[PDB]
Amino acid sequence: ADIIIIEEIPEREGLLFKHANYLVKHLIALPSTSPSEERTVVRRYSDFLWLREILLKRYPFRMIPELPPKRIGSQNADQLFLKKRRIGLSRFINLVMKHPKLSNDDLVLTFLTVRTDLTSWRKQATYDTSNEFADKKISQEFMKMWKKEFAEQWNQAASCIDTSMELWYRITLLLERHEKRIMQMVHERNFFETLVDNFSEVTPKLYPVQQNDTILDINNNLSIIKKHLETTSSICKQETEEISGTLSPKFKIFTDILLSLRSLFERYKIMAANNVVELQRHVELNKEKLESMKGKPDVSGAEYDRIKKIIQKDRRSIIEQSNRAWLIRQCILEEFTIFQETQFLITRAFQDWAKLNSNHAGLKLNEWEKLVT
Amino acid sequence: ADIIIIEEIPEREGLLFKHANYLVKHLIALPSTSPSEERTVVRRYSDFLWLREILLKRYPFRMIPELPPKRIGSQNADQLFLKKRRIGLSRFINLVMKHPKLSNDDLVLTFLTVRTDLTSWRKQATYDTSNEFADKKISQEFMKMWKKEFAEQWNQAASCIDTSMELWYRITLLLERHEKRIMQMVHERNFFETLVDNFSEVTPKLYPVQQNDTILDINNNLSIIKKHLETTSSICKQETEEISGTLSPKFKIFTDILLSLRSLFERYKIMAANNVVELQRHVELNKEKLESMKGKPDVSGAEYDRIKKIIQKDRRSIIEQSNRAWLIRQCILEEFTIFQETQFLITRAFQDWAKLNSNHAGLKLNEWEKLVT
Amino acid sequence: ADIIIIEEIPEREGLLFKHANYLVKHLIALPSTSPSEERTVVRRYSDFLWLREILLKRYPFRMIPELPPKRIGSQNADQLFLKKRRIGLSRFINLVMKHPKLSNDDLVLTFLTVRTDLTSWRKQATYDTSNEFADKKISQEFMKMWKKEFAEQWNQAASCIDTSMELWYRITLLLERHEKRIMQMVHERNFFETLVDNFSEVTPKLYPVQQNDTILDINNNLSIIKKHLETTSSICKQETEEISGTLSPKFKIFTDILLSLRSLFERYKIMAANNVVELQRHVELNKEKLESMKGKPDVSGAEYDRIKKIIQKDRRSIIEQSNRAWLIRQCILEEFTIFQETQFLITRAFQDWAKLNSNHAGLKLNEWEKLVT
Amino acid sequence: ADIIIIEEIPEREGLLFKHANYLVKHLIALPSTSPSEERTVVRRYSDFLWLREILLKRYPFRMIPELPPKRIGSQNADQLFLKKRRIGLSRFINLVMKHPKLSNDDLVLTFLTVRTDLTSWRKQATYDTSNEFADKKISQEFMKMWKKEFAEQWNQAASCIDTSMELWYRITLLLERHEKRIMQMVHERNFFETLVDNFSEVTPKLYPVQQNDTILDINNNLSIIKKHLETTSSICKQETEEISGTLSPKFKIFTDILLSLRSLFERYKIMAANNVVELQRHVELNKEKLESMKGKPDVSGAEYDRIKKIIQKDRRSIIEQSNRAWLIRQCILEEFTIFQETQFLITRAFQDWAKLNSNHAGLKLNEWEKLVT
Repeated sequence: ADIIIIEEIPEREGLLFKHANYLVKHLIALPSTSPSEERTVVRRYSDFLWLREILLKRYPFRMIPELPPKRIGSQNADQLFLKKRRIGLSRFINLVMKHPKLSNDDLVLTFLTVRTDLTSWRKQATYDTSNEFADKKISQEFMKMWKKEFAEQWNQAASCIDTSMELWYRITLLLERHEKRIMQMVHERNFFETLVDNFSEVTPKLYPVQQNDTILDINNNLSIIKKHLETTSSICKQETEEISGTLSPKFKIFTDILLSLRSLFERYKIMAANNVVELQRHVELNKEKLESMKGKPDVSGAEYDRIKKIIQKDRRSIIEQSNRAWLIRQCILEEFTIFQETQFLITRAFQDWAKLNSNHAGLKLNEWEKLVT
Repeated sequence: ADIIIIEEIPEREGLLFKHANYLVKHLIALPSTSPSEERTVVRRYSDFLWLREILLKRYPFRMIPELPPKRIGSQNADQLFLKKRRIGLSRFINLVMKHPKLSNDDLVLTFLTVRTDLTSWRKQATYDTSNEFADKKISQEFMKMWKKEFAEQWNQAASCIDTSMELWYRITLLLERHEKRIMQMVHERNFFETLVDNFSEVTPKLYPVQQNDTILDINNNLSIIKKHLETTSSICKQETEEISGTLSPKFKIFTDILLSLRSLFERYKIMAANNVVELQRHVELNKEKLESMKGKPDVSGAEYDRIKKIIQKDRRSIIEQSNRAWLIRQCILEEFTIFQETQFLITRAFQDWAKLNSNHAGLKLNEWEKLVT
Repeated sequence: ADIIIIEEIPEREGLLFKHANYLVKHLIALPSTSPSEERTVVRRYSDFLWLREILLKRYPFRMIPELPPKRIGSQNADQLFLKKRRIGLSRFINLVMKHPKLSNDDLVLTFLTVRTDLTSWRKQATYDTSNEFADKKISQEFMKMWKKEFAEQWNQAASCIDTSMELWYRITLLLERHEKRIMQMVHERNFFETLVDNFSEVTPKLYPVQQNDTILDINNNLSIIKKHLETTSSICKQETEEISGTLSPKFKIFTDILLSLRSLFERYKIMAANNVVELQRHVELNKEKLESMKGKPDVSGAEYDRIKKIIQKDRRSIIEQSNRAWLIRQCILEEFTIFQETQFLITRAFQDWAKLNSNHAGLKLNEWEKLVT
Repeated sequence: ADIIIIEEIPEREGLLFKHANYLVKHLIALPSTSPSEERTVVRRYSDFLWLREILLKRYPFRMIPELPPKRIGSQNADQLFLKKRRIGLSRFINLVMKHPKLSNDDLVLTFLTVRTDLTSWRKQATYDTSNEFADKKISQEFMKMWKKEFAEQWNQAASCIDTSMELWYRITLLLERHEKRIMQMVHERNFFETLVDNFSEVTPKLYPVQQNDTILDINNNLSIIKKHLETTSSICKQETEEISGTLSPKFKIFTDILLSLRSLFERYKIMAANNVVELQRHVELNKEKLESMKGKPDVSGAEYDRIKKIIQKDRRSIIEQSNRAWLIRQCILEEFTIFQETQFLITRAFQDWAKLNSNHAGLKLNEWEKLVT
């Protein structure tokens, strides 16, 4: 559902700043709600915050996109830190969409197909039906690879992701810098046009006309050149806006899925820390229960009942933690899936990069050789 | 005589700074001294100062190139303000050479063909033989155009030259700026290569290999891209050094002949100010001598002899100033000649500009399309 | 235990980069290990990583300082991104120390008092004794304020902390910028000294001495001024290094405790999400068990035993989750404590700021008025 | 006659640019025209160009101020390159005024006391009465010092002036840079005020009020600090505008008299080049006339009359050139006078510099120590 979020509209512009109302333009192919012709919904940045928090509460250990930068920032006045917000926002929701469990979620579509305001929804909020997977499900192969190799597998990814996140950030930064470079270049290029026009006009005043005529030939060649520079600068700017504005998402989506897996491994490490403590209790109880086999020799109902309660609560504990451990690792793999899709995504990124650079260079070469005449 | 001045050598480098000894490499076609195979002479920046001052003293109202910036500047320590000095110096002397009267001058060739030091020359300095043209020469048409149109003609050039000097300076400045731009670009391009190499290396650590192999395909594509960027940056730098270093003189020579005509019109205005005062005396004496025709009625030998001395000295004065006025205007025209050569020089400048930009763009397009594969 | 970590030493410097060995200089007042005279221990950045991870595993919902930026960064070659690492590292450990539970922890002191390498420690790692607080402890007032006002209380802090984190970051950024400003200023100030010396030396060459002597008075006044500028620039640089280098931590510590509470509320929200799901199960089971009171009318041992297992496991569940909920909120308050210490810390920050600015301005005023003479 | 030229007015502002009409505000103490109460005259930049050219034509080898930068520049659109023009213009005319011969000139006062337009003046232009000093005047000591020491004296100044011109230019540049520095500083200072206000407002939201009250004390201290920064930034800006705007001329006047003596030595070298050629003819005729003393032995009226004409015209030539040589050197000295006034001018410059820096530092110290409370 490649949906677009453009024409963000707060209450009308002034000194102040308000939290814009974003038109969620449901360009729809997913049949959760049957694919509409189009059905816009007005929703806010606060609405998308509610959205993400609810996603986080319902679906743990699943891919989750970033947020747009904060609205309670120091000074978020001008339109830049709102345009970035809308482009990011589009990327964020649409990323939610390509992801499987979210595209199938109930919460998302209700967030999509709704015409009233947030409060009426709050009446039927009722996310109590939408919470943690407490159900035991039988893995076909209860031992596929979840610790034989996958443990070290994503243990290595845990660090490689921060490394590669810095890397890819620097890379798309470099592309943005190339773009601002070329925009400065077209600036001074039009300045150059101004100069060559003034120079054409001050060639006769400096080079006699009524005596020599070739000057007219040459300061008409310079008119050829001012027109060349006009066209060259225009197509520079065209490359800037079209090419780079539509190239940047092709890069940024990788960054966002990367830091989404960052968030994921953070949540995972700090919650599977519970299984860490539980395995430490595993060894602790192994030890205390092997020392327990003194036969319980003294006739003591107190010791009997106390350590019976101990072992029984610990037994239901170990079974529930094993249930939870497998139920976690499975979702880890479910996320590894679309991460291996991001794999091919980097391919798409670099190939589009080279292609559009080639288009730009081709037009520029054609312009140059055209000028040489 | 396209002579080159490279390998400027002061006493050896240290904290201090000395006035380098410039190897004047007489790549010679002018037969003043018969065209040598090559004959280097060691000469200093001070030597070229002596040169220019002597030229100025001997030949007034003739094209004269600039000097290199000052050696008694505030801080002229590092090699930049000496390399600019040597390139400028080459331009300055070689410009002296293409100019007719200088190429025919005696002073210049002696400055060229000499093997001793400056002092022995100072012994035979003897520039008393080389001074102002005091001789009357008969203009064929004593009225060609020297005031009917040429007066206003170069009166207009007097201002157009400062205008066009600023213009052309800005233009060649813009080219230098384009060059420094592209050098910064190749800087960050090699940084980009570093990044993509690190990214290739952290793709497997983040994208499983023993499971998925396509990652090897893609991070070998990125090796293709790092090699592309290596070649692209190398040829960027090649364009920088070769193209722009050998393009800049093609521009700067126009600037130097322009400010040479600037110097010329300065000297001319401030010395023909003498003819200005002389024409004011012309009208003053016209008036006083028409009032003089009272017949000199009183019998007075004092008044007779005094106003006779007046009229006779004023008569030799008016004839000598007319001699000088025509003898000046003629040299004005002699300079207008090579200025009308600079006319075609701007043509050469812009055409070479476009051509070498086209070469660069062509190589870059070939690199891009080669990469797309 | 205001301990210092200076003279970070990797294997010797070269092209490469290694993970320095940090001398933990136990300037000790805490008697966990009795206050030593001093006892340095060599430990690495990797060692401090092991440290922090272990802290995180053992003590949840407690103040925890940041890490230094990553060692697997893109290009961390030069010494800047290692000096920042050592200053940060000192701040990080020493912050661990002022915090109560950490200062009392067993893990930390062993990390401190140890002379062998990390591996021998790994033999006696034995952090199984050091894990999650599973014990029930009786809050004196089991209802102090943990939801009547404290819920909204830190709910508001949840957002105010990101706001104030941006703010305080900008503020200490501004101070660093002021410092770099003044360093650039002392740069051009010494350039100014160079200029005025050259100007003194070229005053006589331009202002006749053998005629006029007052020039000696004035170019000795300028010697007074060059000496003034020498002293002024020196004390500028002194203010830079001393004042700002020792002022910056006074600011940064607030930023680090702020983002420590950031990390805390992150962990807390995403783990108390478990209590969120548990309270949703609370309402769900309230509902299903009120619907359950059909008397269990049909004679069915299956339904009887199944819903008996349901209610019993849910009952032990609700008691364990209430135990955990209170056991969490208590640690929340324990952290609120030192946060209310950071309160006065901002006071210390601003007062030291103003004071050292005043010292600098005072010295500068004294220098100026001293110069006026 | 410290006259001021403010409220430059072209035809009203638009896209275009016109040559403003400058109100010459005759704050008059010189009685050439008796000191008026005040008498404004409207005059243009073109009018001042006519002025300077006329001065140059009438008075050679006398101090002459610069022009304002060119009006036919490439792009002189915005008001900066007109405000600099008006400040420069004021400096230029007022410098003309402090100079003796100009203050006594007839041309200047007519340029001052005039109410019609430039054309009516052009009717009575009549500068034929105002031209070169052709009169012989008897130097009391015909040998004061004009070559015994003054020759080398200003020969040395010829180069020292370009050196010191670069120096003093760099110096006043450095002051302008200090000013722009402090303006950027007050910019970020007011940004800092914005930050500390937002920080005060987000201290309670982050630091509990209903529990802890000291936060009110501290975020009222920060109100003290925001007011401090308000006042500090305001007085920073006051120092900027008042101090530096009124300090800069105190520096620039030295630069302008310096490059005025630059122009002077240029004119002098290139016109006394005539006396150079005349002294070369002096030695040439000494030689040819000593060789002439063959007695004129052959009976030849042709040779007799020809070399008699030679010697007689050369004799009147040598007497007229000696007249001119002394008449030049005298004006050289007349200019050396006010140059030795510029001597004390540099004193005034540096002393005012130090004083106003001291005022600024004093106010800033008072503000700081006031804040410490």
